[PDB]
Amino acid sequence: RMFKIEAAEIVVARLPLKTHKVVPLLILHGEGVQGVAEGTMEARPMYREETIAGALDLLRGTFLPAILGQTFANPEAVSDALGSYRGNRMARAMVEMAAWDLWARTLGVPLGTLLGGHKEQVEVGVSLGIQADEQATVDLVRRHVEQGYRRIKLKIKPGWDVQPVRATREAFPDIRLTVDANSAYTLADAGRLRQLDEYDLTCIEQPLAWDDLVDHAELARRIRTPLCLDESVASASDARKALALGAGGVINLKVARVGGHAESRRVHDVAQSFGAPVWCGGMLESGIGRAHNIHLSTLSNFRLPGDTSSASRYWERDLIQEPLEAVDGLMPVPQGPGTGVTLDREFLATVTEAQEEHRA
Amino acid sequence: RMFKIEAAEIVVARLPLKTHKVVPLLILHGEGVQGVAEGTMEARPMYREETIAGALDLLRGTFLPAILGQTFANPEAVSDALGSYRGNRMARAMVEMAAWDLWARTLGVPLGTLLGGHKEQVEVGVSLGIQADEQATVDLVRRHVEQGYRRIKLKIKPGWDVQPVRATREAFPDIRLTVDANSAYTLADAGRLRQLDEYDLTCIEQPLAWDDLVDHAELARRIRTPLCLDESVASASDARKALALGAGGVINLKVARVGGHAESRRVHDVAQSFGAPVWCGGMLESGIGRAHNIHLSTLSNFRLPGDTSSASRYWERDLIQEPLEAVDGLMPVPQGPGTGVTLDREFLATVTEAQEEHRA
Amino acid sequence: RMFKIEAAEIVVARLPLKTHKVVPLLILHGEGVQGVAEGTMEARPMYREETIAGALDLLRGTFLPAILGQTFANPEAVSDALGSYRGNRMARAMVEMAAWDLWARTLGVPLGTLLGGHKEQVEVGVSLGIQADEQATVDLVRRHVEQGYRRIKLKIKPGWDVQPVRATREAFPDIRLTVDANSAYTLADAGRLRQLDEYDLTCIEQPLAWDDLVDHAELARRIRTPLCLDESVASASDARKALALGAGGVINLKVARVGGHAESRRVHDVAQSFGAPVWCGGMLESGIGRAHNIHLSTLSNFRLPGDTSSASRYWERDLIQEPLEAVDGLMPVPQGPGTGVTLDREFLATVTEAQEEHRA
Amino acid sequence: RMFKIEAAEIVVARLPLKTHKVVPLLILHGEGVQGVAEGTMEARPMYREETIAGALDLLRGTFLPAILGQTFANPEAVSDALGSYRGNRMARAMVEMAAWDLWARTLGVPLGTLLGGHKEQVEVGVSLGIQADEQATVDLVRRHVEQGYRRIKLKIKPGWDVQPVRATREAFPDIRLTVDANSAYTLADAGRLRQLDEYDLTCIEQPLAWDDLVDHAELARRIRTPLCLDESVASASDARKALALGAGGVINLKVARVGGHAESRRVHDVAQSFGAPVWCGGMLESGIGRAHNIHLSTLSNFRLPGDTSSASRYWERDLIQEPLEAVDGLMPVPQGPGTGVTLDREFLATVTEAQEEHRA
Repeated sequence: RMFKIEAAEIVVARLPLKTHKVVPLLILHGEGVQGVAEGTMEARPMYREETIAGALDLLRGTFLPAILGQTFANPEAVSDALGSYRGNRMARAMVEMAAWDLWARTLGVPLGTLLGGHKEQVEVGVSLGIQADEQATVDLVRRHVEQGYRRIKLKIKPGWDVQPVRATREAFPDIRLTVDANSAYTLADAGRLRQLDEYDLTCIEQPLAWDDLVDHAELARRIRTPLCLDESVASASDARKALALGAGGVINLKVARVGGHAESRRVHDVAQSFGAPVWCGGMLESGIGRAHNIHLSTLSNFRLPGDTSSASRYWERDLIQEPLEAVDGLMPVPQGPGTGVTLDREFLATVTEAQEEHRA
Repeated sequence: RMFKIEAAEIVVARLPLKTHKVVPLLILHGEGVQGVAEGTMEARPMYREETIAGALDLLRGTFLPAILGQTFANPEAVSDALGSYRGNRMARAMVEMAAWDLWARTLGVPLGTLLGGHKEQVEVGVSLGIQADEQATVDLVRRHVEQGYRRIKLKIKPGWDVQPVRATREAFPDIRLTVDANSAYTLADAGRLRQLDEYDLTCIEQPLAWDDLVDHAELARRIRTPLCLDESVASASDARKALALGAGGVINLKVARVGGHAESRRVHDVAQSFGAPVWCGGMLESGIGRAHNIHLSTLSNFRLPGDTSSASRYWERDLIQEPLEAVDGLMPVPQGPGTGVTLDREFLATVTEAQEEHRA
Repeated sequence: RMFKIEAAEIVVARLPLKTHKVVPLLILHGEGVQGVAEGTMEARPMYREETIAGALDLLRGTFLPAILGQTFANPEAVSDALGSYRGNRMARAMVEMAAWDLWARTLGVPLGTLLGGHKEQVEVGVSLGIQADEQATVDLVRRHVEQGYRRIKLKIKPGWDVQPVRATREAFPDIRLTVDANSAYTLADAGRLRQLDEYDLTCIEQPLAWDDLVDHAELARRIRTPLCLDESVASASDARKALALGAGGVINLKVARVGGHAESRRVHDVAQSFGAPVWCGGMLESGIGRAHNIHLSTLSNFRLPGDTSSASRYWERDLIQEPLEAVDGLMPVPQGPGTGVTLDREFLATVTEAQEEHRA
Repeated sequence: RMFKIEAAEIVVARLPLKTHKVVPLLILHGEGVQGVAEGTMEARPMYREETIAGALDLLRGTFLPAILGQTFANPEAVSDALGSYRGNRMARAMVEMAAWDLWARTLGVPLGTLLGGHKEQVEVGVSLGIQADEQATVDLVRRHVEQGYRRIKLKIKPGWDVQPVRATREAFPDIRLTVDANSAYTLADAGRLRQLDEYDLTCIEQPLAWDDLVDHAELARRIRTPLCLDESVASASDARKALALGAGGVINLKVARVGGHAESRRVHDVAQSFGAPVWCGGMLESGIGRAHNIHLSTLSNFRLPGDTSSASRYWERDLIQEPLEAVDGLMPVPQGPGTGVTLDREFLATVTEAQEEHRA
């Protein structure tokens, strides 16, 4: 049957790193269960355009009143009931993704299952920041290869790319290796990035502007290493436009950046229809976000290891009662309905900057 | 939660037209409920390449053995379990679509709801065959426009095309009007087809070879009326390819032709990502197939009316208890879990020409 | 010479329409003069992605702190000083545009003059909403053509487009006529839009998604009426990309949408280098925003009339002392340094809903 | 306020090299200040098409009478008051650039500032003529690298290209290195220039015809080293056409060749909008020209070192009172209003071939 949304809480928590990450949570209540979801927007607009002040005002002033008290058939009907407003996909994702968790919980079904996935474990990789030299780079890869991560991703920048990559591929001729070019290059760097070709990178991630496809397409003609799009694919139509333009052959898919699970599955499916793989990206999420990610990642076109590594890697103590730990580069799907994870309300209370309840 | 398929029945009915149409039914038994689906392949290969003989043989000799006694999380796992066989998409669709029905009934949710649709009714048009003349054409169109159908599809051929279109368009300058060109043309006829342009057809459906994309793309550059693809799109990647090529601006989506609901969802999603609409096509289904179609038609990119009109247009007595009648061009979604319709067992027995049961 | 920004005021006004429109003002204090600019972001994201909540938070928590107490050679140095934040171009524009005003008043030169414009007056048209019928449409158009406005923009939708255009064009066969298609169409409607071609519209404005370039380019190849881009061009490189793609032949340039005057100059220059004209769009500004717009409109590639008509069309009482009235489709450039207009402080106080002051 | 142009002097000086360079100067007088500028045309048409006899006749017979006695808002209004005449951009630049110097001086503002730049130092590189062999080439680079020039440019010709480049890159694996192909090659040399690719040149400058883009585009497809355009970009629309054609990815921007500062900023901005850098080129200018160049070069898309090296390198004694000397490859922006440099009228008098004064 249909679900009624009775109440909503916005909880903003400041979780200690391992200084702090501000974790914005939306909890939707109805049918005697509750769905939970995590904002990935930051206080300032650094990774992308949205902000917490902006997203929270939109939630409490526009999205929650649109849905509070209304009865819905599915999560897609919740999205559609917002619908008119422009951009702000992370903010909408908070509502859409909590609706998915709720929906699934009223049915007793794991989230991944409802989205059509059927993996029990998902493969995971690790992202390495810039290290001080070649051997420091190689020694850190060596460790991660040893813990059995299944893809290695290196941050690179102009002046520091060919070197860490050469040194890494020399030591590790067979590993799945990618780089994060982090929007730091221009077309003038084409001959420099082309030097990466001989090292057989799975891909180079978002080398040019965060909101561009056209130039990425031109770059992709000038070097043989595939391009991966991150910030510049924020919808299924973006993915369609990207792949048809040759802007890339790989997508770093982040569920919240694109609007939530429905639209993510759409991006996933559009990519598969070009035979391009996706992987599930990370945003330093708390157990709430991490768990949504793992559930999404059970879909079949997630054919490259995702950035959902062990929570112990980020937090001394997580917001959820369950530990999300990868072993040998496989992260198990948390058993249970919906996300299969559960807030630790008392621990949460110790780290809550602010909370509010909304009703109809 | 998870479901175990215990038994399967193949039941072939011969249903008299208002001489006859063969209806191959698959019934899957699991978890105290059942799933039912209808084959759309014919005795002979006239609409496409599959046949009843071959499809049934493939069900009993390969697909059923692969699933009987097995346990599954979702219809996706079912399809996954069928192996890497080539083609035979309508055969696969019988199992896939029955599994969706079964799955959804284990959960007590309507099928459409689980596919992401939230429409409570869907818009329908009708397809008229060739009339003896312009006036007979207009007459027949008139009866239907007076029934409130929201699209009229006229069959055409050389050199019976501009006439029935011009006659019709003159009498009804506002109605949504398509033609079905029945793969009866070539690139040589482009000039003739271009003459349709001034009559504001929504599209010309599949005028060239049934399995072609490339010539269609060439034809689309020569005339202004959008083309609509049918036989040519049997999967989400065919859809991708069609639309990237410019082979069509519209797809006629037939759930069983593409392998079933999940793949249909994807086709529909790939279209929408190109800004191409779909509609739900028909294959003279009994109420089983028809209920399946109606559910699928609730997804939001079915923005053009479906070939999904009234049961009583085709059959004095349908195989289900529920009436599926459209009023004023609107088909209501049949209520209840899964497909919302129920076999009339007694009546079905009177028209059964074969049946078998398979177990683990 | 160089200028030091000492203080900043954010003053939010609620100005009654001739119910209301919120006007966020930024006032920068330096070197004995002040600079004033008006935000064009709304309470909610309806025209675009930014919101008042998010923009103000970004001003007080990031942009103002970055500038207060600092010394600058030009508005360019100011923008440069704001960091690499993503998006939020209207927020940036408040600071950028206030800095231009401040800068120009330290020099005693009119703003337009410093941007390279030398026109003493600019041409303006108006935008009409949807009328109940053809005759009401013509009527409303008639009142404006009799005011001497040099372009008439009609809002359109399916299926209210060809009628008001044909009605209007029949009554006024000579007037410059555009439509605003309000992102309410898809590639499917191309045939419908093509029917506008024979009515010699100067352009069709943004008929597809608000953030799209690629589909627009495809649509432009299907119809002869130029397309004009609005929401889709938020910077000089977007403009480059739009025009290289063939996404439009005309850009509707909104100074704040692109991040301010310098970037507007550049957008205008990039257009002109492709032989594409621009015009100055509007966002229901008070006299502050409107004066900013008029100044910018003096540059030589604003070759099509701007959405910049009379203050008294919108407000019984504007926030500035000076009248900004157009006669016969000509808006005179308001005299004096910077923007040439002056806040009516007493009146502003009566409509102020918030204010804060920031210092070093 | 506006400026009135009262008088103009044309002074032609023969400055001793270090036999002579003919230096044509225009001095515009008004508002009690004066703006000065330097012709870059030569007695004969060698670098480009204009000549001194031609340009001076145009100045005294057409441009000065157009502007003498007239009052203007800005330099752009001065350009526009010429406007009808075709080509002759260096001649127009003399008027346009002196107007900029004047304008800025009536305001008390450095020229670069008014054009929106805010660098205090600009980076500089050195151009090397053809040397007799590899080591003579390497020994001269070594010197310049040591004086800390930030880019090295080698003249090359057929028969002498791969060799000096190989020998240079061997000795200097990391330096920013370019070549001047000086319009001396043809498409038949494509395989030969392709041999430069492995040496990671920042670019190859104007390899084919001085007035061509189309062939340069074809060449750019055949080799991986980027092309830089010099003579063939004489306007903002040229730059737009060049970059959109793939004729090059870099522009050698010479202020006078393109018409002066406004149009230069336009070329600068068009390039930036393709993410292509420009640099400021040289013409053996006297302190007058050199100073205009340095002021222009403070703009942000001048991201490659310019050819404005130390004046002591060219003249035993310069026309201006101020020394323009680069130290460690940084050239400081001369402080002061306008160009920040000042004629030495008495020294000038010693080297004047001819002078004239014009009034209204």
